[PDB]
Amino acid sequence: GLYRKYIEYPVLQKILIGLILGAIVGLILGHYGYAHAVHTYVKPFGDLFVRLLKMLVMPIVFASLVVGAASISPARLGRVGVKIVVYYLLTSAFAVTLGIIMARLFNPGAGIHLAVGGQQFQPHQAPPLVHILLDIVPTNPFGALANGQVLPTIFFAIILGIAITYLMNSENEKVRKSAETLLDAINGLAEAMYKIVNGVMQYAPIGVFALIAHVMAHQGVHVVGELAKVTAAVYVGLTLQILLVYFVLLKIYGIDPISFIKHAKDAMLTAFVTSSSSGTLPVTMRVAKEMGISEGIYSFTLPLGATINMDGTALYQGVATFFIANALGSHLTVGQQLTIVLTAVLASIGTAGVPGAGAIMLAMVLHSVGLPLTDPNVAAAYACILGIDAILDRGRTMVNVTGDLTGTAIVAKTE
Ligand SMILES: N[C@@H](CC(=O)O)C(=O)O
Ligand code: NA
Ligand code: NA
Ligand code: NA
Repeated sequence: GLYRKYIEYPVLQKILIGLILGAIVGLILGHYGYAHAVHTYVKPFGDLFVRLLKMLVMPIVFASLVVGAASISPARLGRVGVKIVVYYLLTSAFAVTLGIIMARLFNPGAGIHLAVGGQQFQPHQAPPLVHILLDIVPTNPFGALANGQVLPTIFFAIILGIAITYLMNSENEKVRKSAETLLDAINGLAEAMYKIVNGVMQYAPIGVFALIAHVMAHQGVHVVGELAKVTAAVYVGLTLQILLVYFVLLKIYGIDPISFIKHAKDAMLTAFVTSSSSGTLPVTMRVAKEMGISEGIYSFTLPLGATINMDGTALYQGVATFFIANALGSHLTVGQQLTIVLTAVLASIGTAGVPGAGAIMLAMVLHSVGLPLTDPNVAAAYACILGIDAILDRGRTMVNVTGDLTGTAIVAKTE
């Protein structure tokens, strides 16, 4: 009885109730010194929610790209393929430098007290540029899928989808029949994961309550007291300028920006709370069909950008890099400035759709400039931003969904 009424209630309204209620509970318990109780009991519910999101990432990226590539003729795929990737990279480059310019302009936040605390080990070492490019080709298609390789999975999935299109045009009857059966089985898998995503989203209000309450109990209230500069800079930076960057581009091509945000408003809110771009992928598909985009375009452009187009994460890479540098007191000249821009674009590509990938992947960007994590002072500052990661995680996922959706609208208008 009561279980049913909990279901028909709209999902988005439930999340805001959980997020707001979680905020109140965390502050009260933290003030009375019950943080230890929250860590032992409340936290495990939040941990389960995170593990559910990581489960869906790989079965959905492989299946969606195979179906997306197989639904476009090879001639049309080349034209849309080159245009979508160039938009993705250029906005990524602009996103990194946008954080760079105002980080110098805004207060760097050098003044901070640090303690050794916990230390990270084995800092991520950057291989030579030729080596990371040759690793896109999977030496074992099954091994890359099982061993948590994302970039090789995309490379193999796209080729497999293109090869199926050639088979469905073959003269032999047996070849066509077997090619259709293979595509249907993969398509059925892709549709199944969308149903599981809806099922997981029903547990999200409980999961968001645990994750949010845990933050303020330990250190969440400290954002206003200290480190207000780093949290304000990303919010004044990532949210504001990039949304109007979308506004001007749509105006140039003749599309009204205010109509775009109204139709896609639900996409940002679901990405704001669940922290996963891949988890919100089915919602973006629902938005696209109502907007009027043809089926062939967004069926392929949207899945590809869920792992490639991540402007929010790229911006976050630049601002956090200076925060580590300012804490150490070191100074970076233009030579390190260029290296940050290049590595941040590469680093944003390597991240997956899981929420917490931003912090772990950031080791590549810092190591390129220097200051390895073996330094306890570097580790001390690095281990601190992990606490405020959850609050800043929400901003990064939100804009990435719009950045993916913005490109499809621009591209689809061209044809
Ligand atoms: N969850 C982000 C990635 C990150 O936060 O590192 C995204 O997929 O857009
Ligand atoms: Na981009
Ligand atoms: Na990525
Ligand atoms: Na994205």
